[PDB]
Amino acid sequence: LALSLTADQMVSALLDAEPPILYSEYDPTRPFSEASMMGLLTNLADRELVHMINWAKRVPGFVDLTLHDQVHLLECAWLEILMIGLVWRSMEHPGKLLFAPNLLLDRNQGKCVEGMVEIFDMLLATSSRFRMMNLQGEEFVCLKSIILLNSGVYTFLSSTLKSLEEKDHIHRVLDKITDTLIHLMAKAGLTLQQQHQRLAQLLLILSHIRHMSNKGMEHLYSMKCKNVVPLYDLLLEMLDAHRLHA
Amino acid sequence: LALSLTADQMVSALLDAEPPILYSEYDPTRPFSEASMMGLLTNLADRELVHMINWAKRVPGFVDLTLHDQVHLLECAWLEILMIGLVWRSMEHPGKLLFAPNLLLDRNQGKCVEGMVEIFDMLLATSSRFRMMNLQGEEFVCLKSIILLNSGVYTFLSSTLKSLEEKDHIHRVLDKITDTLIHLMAKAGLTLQQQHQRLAQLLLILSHIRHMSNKGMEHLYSMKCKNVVPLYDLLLEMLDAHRLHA
Ligand SMILES: CC/C(=C(\c1ccc(O)cc1)c1ccc(OCCN(C)C)cc1)c1ccccc1
Ligand SMILES: CC/C(=C(\c1ccc(O)cc1)c1ccc(OCCN(C)C)cc1)c1ccccc1
Repeated sequence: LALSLTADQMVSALLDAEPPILYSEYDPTRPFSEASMMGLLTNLADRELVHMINWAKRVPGFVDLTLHDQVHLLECAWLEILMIGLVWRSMEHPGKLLFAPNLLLDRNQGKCVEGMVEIFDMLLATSSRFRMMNLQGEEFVCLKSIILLNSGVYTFLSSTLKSLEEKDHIHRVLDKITDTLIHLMAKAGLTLQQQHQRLAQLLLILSHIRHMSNKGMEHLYSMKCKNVVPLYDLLLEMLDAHRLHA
Repeated sequence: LALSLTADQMVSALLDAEPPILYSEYDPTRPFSEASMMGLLTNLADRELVHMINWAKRVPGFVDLTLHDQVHLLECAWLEILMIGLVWRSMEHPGKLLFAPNLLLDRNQGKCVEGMVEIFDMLLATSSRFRMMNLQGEEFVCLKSIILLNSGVYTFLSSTLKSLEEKDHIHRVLDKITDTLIHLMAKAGLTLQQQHQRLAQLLLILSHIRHMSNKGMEHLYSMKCKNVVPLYDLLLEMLDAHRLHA
């Protein structure tokens, strides 16, 4: 039961579920000018998605939900989740975005990546904010978890009895993550006021991540494929797994 | 000095700055089928904007900022501010959106308003959430203020000394509003844990309001005018006021 976990149990659970940092797929020995930035990012995102699924399934309370709800939450939050991870790893690289350990781009270079005319600078600003706030890994994982659960909680299908139970559960887990964040801050020696203030500062950044995701999706949709299986179905295929590999 | 205000002083200040509820402009005696929903909403929004300016100038700390920064914050947050007001007044009208006291539309009716294919339902969901949470007016005004100050704090021009001072001031005011929200909750008899949890629940709703604003702007831009003075300049004209009427 995810609702019985203690703060320390929540943090350890989340830290343990952290996905790996992937590398971009390209010939390091071959010219950089040849590669396509969007092709590289698209390929990176596609590989990260599989791992994101694995991660989501390990976020306490997520698997307690229905398959359809798990799919909806991920379809809503996937890009925000990729972006917050990106901002996090770019924290110690002022002026640059570490898309991957072998793919670090600066402002000027960004000016040439399609669909990033506005968001590159927004992402840098967010990374800078995390740096000023001295965001901790324990805090980062709670935030990423909040995004996954909060993403599409208010865009759910209907109001069936099961749907009401689902929403309630999500809000209870979210409440548990808030408690965890406060605990982490209390442990760090922050005063009560400093605790409330930091919690708020952190949650307000999530509105900026949503903004960046919306702007990114606007571009991705403006170059949408044709007869390509919908994200929903791909997520479903990956989420709707059997236990034959148990 | 807005930074010296007490919680009770902050709330009274915000409540006092509340803008009036405007009416839609149309012949109540004439057929409804004749009017254009987007024309009505556009005309309503335009009139609300002037009053929003007046309101912003009365949000503690806002006028301490530069004119250019005041304009940037409003250009980023204006639609979120209109939307949160809309959700707030539709709170006691399940299944309907009270665009104005003389303009209440239900789901089915929304299905016919351009640009609202997705956001109508999202707005209803938000109103429903506020209802379940039993959101208070004192809380609502703090939230609207947070939107105004948080909106474009991370999309500011450069990093000049003045810009760094500006950002710091905004974050200090935001911190003061957080304290105010916690105070309001403590006064309502909520426990410390219930306080942190509610603060988080309220701030997470702001990410959904940002989402709705982005979707709305997507449509508005898809029907953008030509030789029409940019929003920035209109906001500037309204904000850059003289004191000859003092
Ligand atoms: C911010 C970089 C980025 C992507 C990205 C972000 C973080 C990360 O870890 C990896 C990639 C990005 C780019 C493309 C993309 O494609 C997904 C859609 N495919 C399935 C067609 C996803 C993310 C992007 C998104 C929208 C527009 C421009 C760039
Ligand atoms: C949600 C209703 C709405 C508007 C609205 C919201 C709250 C409120 O109090 C009043 C209106 C809306 C519609 C049009 C609009 O136009 C502004 C641009 N003009 C200057 C060209 C602004 C808001 C809207 C926005 C985008 C798409 C579809 C509808």
